Amino acid sequence: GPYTFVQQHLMIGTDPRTILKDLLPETIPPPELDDMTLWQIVINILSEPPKRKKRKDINTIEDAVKLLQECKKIIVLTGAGVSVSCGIPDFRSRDGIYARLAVDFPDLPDPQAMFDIEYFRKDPRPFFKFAKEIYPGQFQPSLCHKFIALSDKEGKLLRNYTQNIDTLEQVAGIQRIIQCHGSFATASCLICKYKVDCEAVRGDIFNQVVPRCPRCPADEPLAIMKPEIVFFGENLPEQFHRAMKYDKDEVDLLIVIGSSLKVRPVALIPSSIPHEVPQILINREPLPHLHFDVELLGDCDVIINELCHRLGGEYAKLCCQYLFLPPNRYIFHGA
Amino acid sequence: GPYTFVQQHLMIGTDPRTILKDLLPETIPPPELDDMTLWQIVINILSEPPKRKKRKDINTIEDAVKLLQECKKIIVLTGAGVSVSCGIPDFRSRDGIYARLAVDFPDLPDPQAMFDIEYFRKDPRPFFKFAKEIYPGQFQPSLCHKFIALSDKEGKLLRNYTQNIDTLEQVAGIQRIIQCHGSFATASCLICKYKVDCEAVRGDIFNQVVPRCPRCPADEPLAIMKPEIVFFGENLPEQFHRAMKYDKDEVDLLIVIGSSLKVRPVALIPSSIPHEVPQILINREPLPHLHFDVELLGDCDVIINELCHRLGGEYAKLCCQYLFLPPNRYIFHGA
Ligand SMILES: C[C@H]1CN(C)c2ccc(-c3cccc(C(F)(F)F)c3)nc2N1C(=O)Nc1cccc(-c2cnco2)c1
Ligand SMILES: C[C@H]1CN(C)c2ccc(-c3cccc(C(F)(F)F)c3)nc2N1C(=O)Nc1cccc(-c2cnco2)c1
Ligand SMILES: CS(=O)(=O)NCCC1CCN(c2ncnc3cc(C(N)=O)sc23)CC1
Ligand SMILES: CS(=O)(=O)NCCC1CCN(c2ncnc3cc(C(N)=O)sc23)CC1
Ligand SMILES: [Zn+2]
Ligand SMILES: [Zn+2]
Repeated sequence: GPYTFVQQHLMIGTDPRTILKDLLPETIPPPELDDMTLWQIVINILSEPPKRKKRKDINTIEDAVKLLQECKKIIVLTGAGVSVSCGIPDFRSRDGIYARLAVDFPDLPDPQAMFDIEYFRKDPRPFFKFAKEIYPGQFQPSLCHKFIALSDKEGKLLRNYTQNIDTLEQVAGIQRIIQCHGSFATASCLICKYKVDCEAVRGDIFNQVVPRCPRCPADEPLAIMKPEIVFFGENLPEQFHRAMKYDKDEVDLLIVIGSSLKVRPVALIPSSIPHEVPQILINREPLPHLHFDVELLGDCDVIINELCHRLGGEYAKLCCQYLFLPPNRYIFHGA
Repeated sequence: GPYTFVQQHLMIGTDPRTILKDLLPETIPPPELDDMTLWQIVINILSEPPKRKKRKDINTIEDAVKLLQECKKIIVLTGAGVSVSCGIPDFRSRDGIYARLAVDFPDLPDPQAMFDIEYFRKDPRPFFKFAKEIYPGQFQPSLCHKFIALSDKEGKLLRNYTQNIDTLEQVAGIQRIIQCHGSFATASCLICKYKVDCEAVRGDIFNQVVPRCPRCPADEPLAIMKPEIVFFGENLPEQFHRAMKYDKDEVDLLIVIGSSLKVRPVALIPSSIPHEVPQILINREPLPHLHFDVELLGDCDVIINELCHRLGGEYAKLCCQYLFLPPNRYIFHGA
């Protein structure tokens, strides 16, 4: 029911054009279109039946833990949601950086400029102020991170595709990781591409000083050490495609945790795997554009805590009240 | 999707017990039940498939005006919604009388006491203060009223079952009317049941003086002229049943305008007629417990205005921009 989604955004006063930024990436709709028209376009896209239909023999949280404890070769997709409890708000939320743009980053014109290679070459001052906010060694991994880490110890994790750049998966000790939009783990020079570790550059950044390449000529200004995050203008990591090529025909369980799935390439994964592969959702809010077999709604940690409790054994040792909506929705604390 | 309904009420902090007042009338759930349990009961009831399923060959507003201009023998159900534009808020809304109870009616214990025969016999002072607020000859009928009036002139109206007591249907000139919860049209004495017209008692009420029976002994206190509104403790008008007995097998089109359909006996009508009879909804908000073939959402007058415009002819002379949600929902101004 895309009604709820549209009505919700109609009273809030959302620009439908920015919604279409997600629904139609790599397409700029003409500026002559009025907002009443843009909204009907939005609706027309969401109301289209999804590629991958829901498996009807899979519905309950009981079904979910069964699949969890039985399945090897699991794929987990994680977004900004798994880190909010750690102290990092979604960039797109009200206490996030995009909404804080005029407050703390008046130099930046767009939210896009924060991760635009063309702006960064012009002026990297605002990126490194932000980098100090979410720098490794300031936040502890959430229960979700540790959960994923445990599944990897247990040999169940085919891959964790994460959208996060906070490198918490690193800290949590998750091995089989794929960071789609890169991470703060390393930093390369724009010029000579000399690579280095994050814990090194930490000091330079924590003291508001821009890291430059120790090997380049100091005359060079573009000699800057940039954390290997995928900026606008830059290509995706080629390992994503190499990983996804194999994974799609070996995955037997897909778990989406704490992601809106608004942003490619991760957003494409649920409809790029075999339709008989069970898909489970763990999120604060349901998704309008995709159908999942089991939908667990609320605080991601709260939900993982329940499953960990249910799975018992090793998973229970991680532990620090729902409503059932037939046939496959659950409401936990959170919305 | 009863999810939207439940989540909406969970953040607002609604007592699920008062929801169950509607979902389970004539059943008082035991007081030992905690609210988490009461909510799952609510969900369990709403998630039950409705008696009358939706006709799939009927979906659009084009389908709606076709049915409207083709059908004779039409049944229209109207609730508090058709009168809000006239100046009478829903009793259950924030500017309504139930929420104004502590402000303007501190004598009243319950909202129920306002229309409880046992309280009225104790103390009719608060009922007549309220009666002066919504008394006939203070509000003009809405576009919806006039619309229904026109359908009745045209011979299309089998019946208008209204929940309203404001008697605006009277003012609008609607003939084939059934006032399920009674109306201010007449007033009878509790004792001798001597009947009288409203425009008479107007003066007594407008001057905060209680009307008493001119024929009873003045010694009698219960000699009071009460507007023949159906109070708690009293039976429904027997004409409702007499009307519904015939109507259910002669109705070919059912229109619900401006009603939540929370309250019996009108709430029962959509599931008490043949399932092949097309049902159309005109309301500010969709209904969780019932399925309609076409759902027109927004300000009731705004919607009727569109249909009147479309129907042309006589209906257009009543006239004083939507979004389509496939396959059968429309969003107008209002929510
Ligand atoms: C409201 C209808 C008819 N109207 C309202 C339109 C008027 C204009 C456009 C339109 C024109 C130029 C460019 C675009 C653009 F796609 F947004 F770039 C849209 N699209 C639509 N409409 C669309 O449905 N457009 C549209 C555009 C792109 C994708 C889809 C679509 C709908 N379901 C799957 O894909 C639909
Ligand atoms: C949560 C389940 C099991 N639990 C949670 C319950 C625990 C207690 C009750 C219950 C006990 C006594 C009285 C009532 C009362 F019906 F509310 F009065 C409910 N009902 C339910 N439950 C119900 O589903 N109760 C219930 C009560 C009345 C109607 C329905 C129903 C569900 N679908 C159509 O009707 C369901
Ligand atoms: C979109 S791109 O390919 O050009 N790369 C540009 C940068 C992206 C980084 C990932 N994105 C996020 N967006 C919103 N919230 C969050 C919270 C995060 C966290 N705790 O790590 S990352 C994140 C998007 C931008
Ligand atoms: C429920 S009953 O059988 O015992 N009869 C008691 C009184 C009912 C009268 C009808 N009800 C309403 N409820 C909420 N809003 C409104 C707005 C109205 C209007 N403009 O006339 S009537 C109304 C309910 C109570
Ligand atoms: Zn260099
Ligand atoms: Zn009398």
